[PDB]
Amino acid sequence: GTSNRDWWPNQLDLSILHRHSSLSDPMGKDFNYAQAFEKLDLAAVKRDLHALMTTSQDWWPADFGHYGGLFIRMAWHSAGTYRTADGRGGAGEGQQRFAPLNSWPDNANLDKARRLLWPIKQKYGRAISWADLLILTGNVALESMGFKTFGFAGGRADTWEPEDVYWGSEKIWLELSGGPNSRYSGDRQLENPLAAVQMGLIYVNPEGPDGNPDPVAAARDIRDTFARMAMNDEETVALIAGGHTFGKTHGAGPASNVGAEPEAAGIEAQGLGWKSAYRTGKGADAITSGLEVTWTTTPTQWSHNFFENLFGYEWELTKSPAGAHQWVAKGADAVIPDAFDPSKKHRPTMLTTDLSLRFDPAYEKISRRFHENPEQFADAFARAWFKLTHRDMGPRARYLGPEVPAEVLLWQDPIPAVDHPLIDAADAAELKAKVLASGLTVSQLVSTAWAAASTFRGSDKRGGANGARIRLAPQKDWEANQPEQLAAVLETLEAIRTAFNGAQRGGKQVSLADLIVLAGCAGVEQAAKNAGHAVTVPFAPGRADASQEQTDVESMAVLEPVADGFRNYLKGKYRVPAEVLLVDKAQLLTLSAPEMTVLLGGLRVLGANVGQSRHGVFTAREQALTNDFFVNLLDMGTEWKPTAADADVFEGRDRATGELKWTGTRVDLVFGSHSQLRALAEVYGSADAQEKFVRDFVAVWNKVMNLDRFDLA
Amino acid sequence: GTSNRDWWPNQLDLSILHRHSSLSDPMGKDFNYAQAFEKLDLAAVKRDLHALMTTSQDWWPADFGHYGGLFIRMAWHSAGTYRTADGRGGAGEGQQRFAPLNSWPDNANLDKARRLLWPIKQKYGRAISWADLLILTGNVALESMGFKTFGFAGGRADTWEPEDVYWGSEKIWLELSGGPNSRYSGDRQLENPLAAVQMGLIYVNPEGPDGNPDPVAAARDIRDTFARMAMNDEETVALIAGGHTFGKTHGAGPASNVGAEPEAAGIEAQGLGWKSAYRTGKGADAITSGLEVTWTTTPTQWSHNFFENLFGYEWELTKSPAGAHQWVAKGADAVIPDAFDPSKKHRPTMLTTDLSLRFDPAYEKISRRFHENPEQFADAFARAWFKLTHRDMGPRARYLGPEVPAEVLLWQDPIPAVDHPLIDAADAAELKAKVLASGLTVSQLVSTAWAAASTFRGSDKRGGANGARIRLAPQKDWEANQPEQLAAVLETLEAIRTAFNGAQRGGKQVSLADLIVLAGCAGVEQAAKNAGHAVTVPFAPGRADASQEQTDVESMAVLEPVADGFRNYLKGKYRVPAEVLLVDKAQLLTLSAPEMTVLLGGLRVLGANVGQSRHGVFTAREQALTNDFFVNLLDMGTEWKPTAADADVFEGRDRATGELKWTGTRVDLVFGSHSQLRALAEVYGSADAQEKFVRDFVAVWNKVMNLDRFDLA
Ligand code: HEM
Ligand code: HEM
Ligand code: NA
Ligand code: NA
Ligand SMILES: [O]
Ligand SMILES: [O]
Repeated sequence: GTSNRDWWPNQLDLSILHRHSSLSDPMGKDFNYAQAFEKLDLAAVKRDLHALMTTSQDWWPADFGHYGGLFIRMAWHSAGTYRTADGRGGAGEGQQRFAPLNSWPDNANLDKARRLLWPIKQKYGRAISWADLLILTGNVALESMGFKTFGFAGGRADTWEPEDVYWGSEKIWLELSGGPNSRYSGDRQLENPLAAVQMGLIYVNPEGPDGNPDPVAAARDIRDTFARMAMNDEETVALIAGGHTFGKTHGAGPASNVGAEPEAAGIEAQGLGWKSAYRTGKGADAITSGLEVTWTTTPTQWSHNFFENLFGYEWELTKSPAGAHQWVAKGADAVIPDAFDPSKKHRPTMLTTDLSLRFDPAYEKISRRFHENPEQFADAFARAWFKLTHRDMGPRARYLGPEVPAEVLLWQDPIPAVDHPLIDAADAAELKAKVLASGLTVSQLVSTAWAAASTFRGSDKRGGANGARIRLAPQKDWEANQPEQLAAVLETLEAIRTAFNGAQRGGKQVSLADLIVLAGCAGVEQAAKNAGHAVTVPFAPGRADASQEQTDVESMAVLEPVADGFRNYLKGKYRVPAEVLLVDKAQLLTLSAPEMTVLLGGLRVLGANVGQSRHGVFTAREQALTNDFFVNLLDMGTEWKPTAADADVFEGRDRATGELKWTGTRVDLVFGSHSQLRALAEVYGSADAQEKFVRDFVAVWNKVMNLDRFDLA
Repeated sequence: GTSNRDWWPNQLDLSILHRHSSLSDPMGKDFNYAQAFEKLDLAAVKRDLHALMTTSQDWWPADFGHYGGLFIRMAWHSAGTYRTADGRGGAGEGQQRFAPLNSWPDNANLDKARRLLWPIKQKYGRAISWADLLILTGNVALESMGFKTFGFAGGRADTWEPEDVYWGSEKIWLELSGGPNSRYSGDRQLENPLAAVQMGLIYVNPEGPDGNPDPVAAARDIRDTFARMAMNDEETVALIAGGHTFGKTHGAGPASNVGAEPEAAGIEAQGLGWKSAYRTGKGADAITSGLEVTWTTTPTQWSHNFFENLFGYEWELTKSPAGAHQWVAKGADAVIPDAFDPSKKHRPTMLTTDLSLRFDPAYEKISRRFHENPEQFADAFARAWFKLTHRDMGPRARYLGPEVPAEVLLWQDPIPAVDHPLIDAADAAELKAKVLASGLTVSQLVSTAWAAASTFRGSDKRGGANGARIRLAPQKDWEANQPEQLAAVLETLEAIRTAFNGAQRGGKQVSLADLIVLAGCAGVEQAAKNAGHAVTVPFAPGRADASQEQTDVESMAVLEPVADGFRNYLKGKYRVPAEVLLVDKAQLLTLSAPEMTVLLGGLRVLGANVGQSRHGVFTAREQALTNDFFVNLLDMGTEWKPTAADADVFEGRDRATGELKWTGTRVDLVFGSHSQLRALAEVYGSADAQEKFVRDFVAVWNKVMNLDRFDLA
């Protein structure tokens, strides 16, 4: 059947904003996963998982009688899709069970791992999500084999359809770099937001870059991809050596024996894939990656044998039975156990990417230190495993259960506890009036609050106005935040705050994070008043102010907006049209198309544009909250044309006189062009819509202000 | 960006079930269009529409100073996508304003018509939908030009995204038949459910079949397509001749002058398309279809000139200025007015498809009768225009406003008014006990009520249990309804009914339509009791029984299910896989994926399969309402394979012994295979889910029983 996407493959796709509807969710609209999880007997689930580890099923027999290595890989892949550039991917939504991830070649045979967990899932039901269970099972695997984990938090709610993620443009699984849709350009520069070297890989190619088995070159790819998954050199070494202390790879015969991935398999496979014609097709004959490596002499026990082997031998390039490049220890004895036959032993083996840990000079130093001090290795691996598996969970307030680590980690963007009484509704009114009396304008107040709250992204639940990090490096200096303007507003607000807090009794005080939000609320109320409408904008206190010392400046860099349609802002010239980037930002903010539309139209007439640009400011009463953007956009008395100087900027002229009325960007005009957006704009531009426009704007403003408020969840 | 659809183009698309979510809708979830419409000043809207007729805008000047013809085509095209096969298309959701229909070639320049209506739409706001306004505008155009319409009902709610409709598989706009994705095969057989001869056309090619200008062959295409839009020969002749009494076609220069359709145009076009480089690009120079024909000597007034010209001249094949085939009156004088220049006149002209009305022998007789008896022509056209434009609105109960015709028409599948007291809750309890005491089984009761209620489709709101048409021709003889078994059940129910009604006072009685549904409710209650659960199933009385003479048997044929996954039924072997047909059926029933899942799993264990097939009956306690379907489907102790005798039937065998445990179809197993459906099945197959399964089943059962109950809306 030919679809709109086929006919108009470059029109904008709004369906990404309408996922996660209550229609697709089988739980009641009242279901609260956190409440279900808080009643789970987590100890009982772990005891069941522990027993599973050594209870082999004949449809996928356990290597060495222990599934631990398989489940560690499963949990690591569940997490290992994460990209810091947009916060997409990660373990937090259990997306490994859906397309495309369930059928990525790097996820081959993890369908079996997930199926092994069905009986436990079935037992505990809605009290443990698949997303939590995946991670939990990796923890229990590690515990069962003698490794002390750093802790575990539940609270990843299950999702019910695939997330819309850009995974790259290649039309061929695992395509080598340099094709017509190459994700690389220049000197092996990986395109943002990607974090893997080939379509369908988690990070890197275990044979080496584009298959070339050079551990030094491979180390470059490791370092770049891991950095794009928020991991530094020490964390990267600890993760790879830690993981590869367990289990084995599977490459017992030629890859041409392996059939269709799960999404392409026949219905009778019941969601499983990669059925293999090679001998029994499983167990001793398994083929997964094609490589056939077992790293340590005790694959079912934590040890420091990975580094003893890496540094204790020299390595020879060889081929697996499927033809994949891999390395064997020169002159070694057969000291590694076989996974099924107690009478057979094998020489130590390694992947090209394992050897990177020795042959890259900066990794070598860390690997040596971990080899000489295995307790340092164990602690680094525990911390990194925690980080990896929790990186997209959001604020610590979302962490559930009895195993949450008490240590506050800098990577969590921590928010201090509030230890004083909060402002009440009368105090909020007094502060709104003091803010308005200071002479801060609607434009300044709205722009400042927008800048602080709009860093939130629902992908990894980082950002938001909680913390007041807008006053800190690096947010205070982002160009989108207008650093000089911002500084003058913050200075005025900080004086109001000091005066209010100094006049209190009882220990009551207001955070600057709260005041910034409240002040933006006053700005929206005043704008409504300027239009003749009396509204109260909701406000919930309880944010706290984080310090510079509790803020990782480098980690914060990925939250910088380089494109923010809501402020008509674009930091440079990009390959992706600006309207596409608007919808991308709307999705990260968790907005629907109607919400996006209302919010944009309002922000335009409130003076939220960076630099005071007049683009899209289609009103003669700026700083009044009206539906003028829509009424003027939709007026067929104006004709629009792109400018000579800039094809991305348009002039609206009176059709009859030729007089210049307005200018706008693609971001503005899309609302008059795209057939679904223009239908939304028509609702808000109708004669009966001014009260609705104000109400719906106040509601979406409040939603944005509260995106990070999981303390009130 | 490579997507799941790109990698796995034949996996099933469930997003079709999650359209129309409140996410995409800018109105509140409380908005009720009927209530808004009931307050509209319809008379005021019409007076604005009358004024618009002759208010020419320079950007698309009105032919003859009057936009009536353009708006008549606009309304006709809005209605003219309707297919009786699935009830999809039609004017009832205003989908002409969205992709792909807004950009179909046959809708060229109707973007101008719709934009001329924006100021009216803006003025009245939510109180008149675009869907209603399109049709109203065509009515006002006809009235303005002298033709009295039969009536008008409001109540078409606007929609906010494109409908998922199969419009054919061709990848080229307007591709001629016989290509790699031909919609024709055999002796000019058009594939179901399609109702147009080429991709992007409303019905037929105005030059003739595949462009060949043979009016007799064209007539065959006219008759087949119009039949597939619910129109017989008399209605077809009346519509074509009635429509082409007005206005003109547009073909002033070569088609190569015409630019991108709206969905491909630049953002500056602000939703419009087909910008033309030919001279002024508009008015006297307009190019729409490429034909250049004006049918009557008074194109802005109702007349009897269409048939005077059709019969009064002989016709010669010629070409338009764009090179399109059309016909000119041999030896005629220049009697037709020009649209713009009072000093020019033209010879009468006709399309190939116009001449079909004379050269097809059956149309000739109708056309002659209409020529000789123009009052008959007028009344037929008024009735047919009403039908065309309201065909998809559903029962009469949905018709709003002061212009609804009082005459009840056969095509509306009318339901008699209820004129007696309805049964109350005590009476319902008494009838359910009598039903259960009769000896009717859970299987019979459930299967019968399912058969009655599940004929509903939300596409055109035909079907459902209202009317008791299951006891009439042709429903009582459909294979899917198990005619013999059905007859036995109905005989028992009719006896119950007779006895209950004979015992009443005060004129109370129960319809058989109600009793069918109520008896199905009793069967569901009984099934829950068989499983140990105490469940009351909601029931709403008020259905009435329609007569045979109120049931057009040929019109009812298109509701016959040839595939109904919910009864594991397929009438033959089809090119579309059965699981695709299930989701299609779920969409017509208005079900979400979780609803579809729960419903199907319950029906299987209640004995709703046609022929008492064991396919998918994964329980040892049939006729008990349990979640056994899910628990057994998801059991990894069973391995499934297709049978030797039939690749569409699967055997599930114990993995350890090889013993046969179950059989299933593709419809059954998809719930175990599709990664989103299996995630749903997992929720209902969990240990905590038995009570939820029962409750969610009763809710969806009730939903289906009430799909046609617009009397209670
Ligand atoms: C450069 C990064 C990495 C590369 C290229 C890589 C590559 C691979 C490959 C190719 C396999 C074999 C799959 C098969 O045939 O079954 C595998 C296995 C494994 N990986 Fe990694 N890996 C990397 C990092 C990680 C990390 C960070 C972890 C966990 C912390 C991990 C844990 C494991 C485990 C436990 C297995 C064994 C699975 C089994 O016993 O079934 N790896 N790895
Ligand atoms: C065999 C069926 C039909 C064919 C092939 C057909 C074809 C066409 C074409 C090709 C045009 C010219 C488009 C343009 O260049 O502007 C047109 C115009 C029109 N048709 Fe039809 N038509 C059909 C049936 C109908 C019916 C059922 C109605 C209404 C009841 C209708 C009413 C109109 C009117 C009013 C116009 C004039 C538009 C104007 O003045 O701008 N037609 N038709
Ligand atoms: Na994420
Ligand atoms: Na329809
Ligand atoms: O891995
Ligand atoms: O038409």
